[PDB]
Amino acid sequence: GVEVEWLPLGEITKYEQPTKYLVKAKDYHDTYTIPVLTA
DNA sequence: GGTTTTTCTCTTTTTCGACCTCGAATTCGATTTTAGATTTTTGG
Repeated sequence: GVEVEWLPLGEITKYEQPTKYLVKAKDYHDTYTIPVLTA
């Protein structure tokens, strides 16, 4: 790297809130297939 | 009258209590800008 510049984050970054979910249904066993990914 | 056996309590274990208690994770209402429109006022 010959020329280095620090830049602010939100200048080059699109932030968006989640698309609306109702994913709290009655059974979501391993027979199903989506990856439910949390912290 | 004495000895032995059985039982009862007291000493020590031991196993339960529509629980409970710490880490991890977090959905709805409360509240705010912006999009936008409509109405009113001022200027030409």
